[PDB]
Amino acid sequence: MATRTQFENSNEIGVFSKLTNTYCLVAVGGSENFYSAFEAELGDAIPIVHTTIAGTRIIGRMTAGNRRGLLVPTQTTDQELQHLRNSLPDSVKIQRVEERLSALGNVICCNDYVALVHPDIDRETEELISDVLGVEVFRQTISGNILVGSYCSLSNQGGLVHPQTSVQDQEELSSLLQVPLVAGTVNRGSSVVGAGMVVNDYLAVTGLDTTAPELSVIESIFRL
Repeated sequence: MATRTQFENSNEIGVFSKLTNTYCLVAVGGSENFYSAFEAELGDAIPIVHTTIAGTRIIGRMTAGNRRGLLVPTQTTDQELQHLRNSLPDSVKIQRVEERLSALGNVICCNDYVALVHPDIDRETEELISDVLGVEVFRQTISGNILVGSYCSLSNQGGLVHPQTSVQDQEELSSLLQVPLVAGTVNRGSSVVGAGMVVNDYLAVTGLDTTAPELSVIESIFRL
């Protein structure tokens, strides 16, 4: 199903958490109400790894990844890396990526099949991403924004993009990502759907402020 929560009084779940079909990463200093949001519906199903990335707790924006792999900034400390390798299943590759366009989580948007990347990314890096995530990579912009991972929430079921994305881009993006895409908002009007919620094939966690209509579109498009 789809639930609501907050990290402190923030609705931007996508900033403090990273969810895939095989694992869940959450910021180290969260409250029980926040952690439960996941523990309560993920149970002993998939690993819920508490962590910091480069010393920060905005792990959702600092990383990108799917079931097969996780990409972390160069500044990820060896301690955080060792802790990740130990907690996450062996089938997932953890690779440091050196890109300075923005935080990995804003530059990359993916599911287990396709990934959109900042349009200014270099070729070497775009191949590394495809390689580690074992996915097809395409440089794109969602409604003009270069921070694709910030304006697009994606699973293997469906996806949500910037509310102003034209129908033409939605149709083209649907085809490209192989999932139904719909322009929408999260957390009561926010167009930053990528940072406002986390989602995978069986669960979607968004902020307490997400309206009824917005939650309806979510459980409908992600098929929850």
